[PDB]
Amino acid sequence: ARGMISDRSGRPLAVSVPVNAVWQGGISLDTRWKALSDALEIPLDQLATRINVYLARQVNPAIGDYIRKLKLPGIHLRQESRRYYPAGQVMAHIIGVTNIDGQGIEGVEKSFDRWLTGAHNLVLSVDERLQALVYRELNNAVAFNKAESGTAVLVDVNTGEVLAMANSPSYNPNNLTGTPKDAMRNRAITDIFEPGSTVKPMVVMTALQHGVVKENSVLNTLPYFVNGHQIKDVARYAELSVTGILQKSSNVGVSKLALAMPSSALVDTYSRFGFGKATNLGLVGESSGLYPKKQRWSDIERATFSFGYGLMVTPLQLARVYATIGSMGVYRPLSITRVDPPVAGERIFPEPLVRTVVHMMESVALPGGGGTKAAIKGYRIAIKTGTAKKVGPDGKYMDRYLAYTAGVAPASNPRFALVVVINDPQAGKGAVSAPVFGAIMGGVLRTMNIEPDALP
Repeated sequence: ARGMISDRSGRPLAVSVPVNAVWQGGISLDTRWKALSDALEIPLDQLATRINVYLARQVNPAIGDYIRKLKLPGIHLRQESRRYYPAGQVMAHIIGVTNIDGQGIEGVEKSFDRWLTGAHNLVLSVDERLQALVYRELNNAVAFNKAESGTAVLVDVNTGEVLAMANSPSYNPNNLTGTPKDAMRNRAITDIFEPGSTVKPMVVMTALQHGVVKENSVLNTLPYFVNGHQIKDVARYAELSVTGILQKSSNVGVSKLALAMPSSALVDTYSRFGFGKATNLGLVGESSGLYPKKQRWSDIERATFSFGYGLMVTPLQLARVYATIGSMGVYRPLSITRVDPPVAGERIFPEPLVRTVVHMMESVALPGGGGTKAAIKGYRIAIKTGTAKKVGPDGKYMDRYLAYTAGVAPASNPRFALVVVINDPQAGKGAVSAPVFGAIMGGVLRTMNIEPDALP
C-alpha cells in the first residue's frame, strides 16, 4: 500500500487504486481463448506465440474478475497498484508519476519514494485551489500568445512554502500514452535563463547600503561609454531618481550605481538573495543555475552584471529571490511539504533598507512604468518585468524570446512572491507576461480574502 499524497488542506492529489495482473501447455482451442483475446486485446497468434510468463499488466479488475471466472489452464491473477491523480494535468509536474512496479520516477512520487513505500501519507505545501487558478491563467496565456511554453511559481514570503508550481504544456499522469520525454521535464526547476532586469531591485539595495546613493538621489541618465560599449536605454531620459531607475528599467541608471561600487558589491548581494544556490527540493533535474567564479572584473563586465547577465536562474530560484524581497530581507529555505509556522529565517539585508526599495518597485506597476498591465484593482503590487533570449537545461540552451514578470504582493504588507515566464510568444497586434502576473496574483489575493490596500 503506497502512501496517499495530499495538498495543504488535505485534498487528495495521488491515491493507490487497485488493478490486476494476468499470467498440458497446448491451447485447447475452446471458446474461452477467443473471449480472452477479445478481453486483453491480444490476438490468438500473439497470445499463443508469446507464451510458447506475463501476458497483461496494469489490467482493470472488472476484466480481471471476468478472466478468473473462465478458469483457464493455470491462469494466475496478481494484485497491482495503478496511481490515480485527481488533479492530473493541473499538478502533473509537482506530483509526477510512478512506474509499473509502483516505484517513484518523477515529481514528489520519486522525491518521497522512500517515505511513501517504507508507508504513510504526504501533505504538500501546494493548495490545489490556487494551483488550479495559477495553471488555468498560465495555460490560457501560453495559448493566447501562441507561445511555445509557460511557467508560474507561487511562494509564501513568510513560510517559504511553494503554494503553486504550474507548467504549460503539462501531461496526463493518469494516461502516459502519446506524450514525449521532453514534456515530462519540470521546466520550473530545470530550464534556466539570464535573470535580466529582475536583478535591478538588488542593485538599488546594494547602492543604498554602500552609501553611493540616497532614496531621493537623482542621477545623470544620458547615454555614455564603458570599454568602447554604449550603455543606453531605448526610452531616453536626461535625469532619473533611484525610483525612476527601477520604474523605467534604466540600464544607464543601474550601470552608474554599479560602477560607483566595488565589483564584489553585487556578487555578494546576488549570492545573499540565493542566486546560483541549490533550491534543495528532492525533485529530479533541479538546477542550481550558473554563477561567476571569476577573479578579474572589467568595467563593462561590472555593468552587464547590473543588467542581469553573466548568471542564470530557475523560475523557482527567482521566486525565492522575490520571496526574500517580500519578507524584507529574510532568506528562508523553500519547502514542497506543509510546515507549521513560524519558519526560521536568516536576515541577509536590513529591514528598513529593503522596505523602501519595495515602495520604489510599486512605480513599475503604476503609470509611466513598464508593468502597468500587471496592475491589480484595489491592491498595491511590487513587480519587475524582464527579458532573456536563450533558455534551457545547463548545456542545452535554445534561443527563444523569454518574457517574464517577478513580483510580490500586496505591497503594503507582502504575503506572496510570484514568478510568471512566457516562452517565445509568436504574437503580433515583458508586456506579454505583465497581464498573466496580474490575473494570477489578483486571483490568489482575492481567493485568500486579503484586503485591498489601494489609496483612499
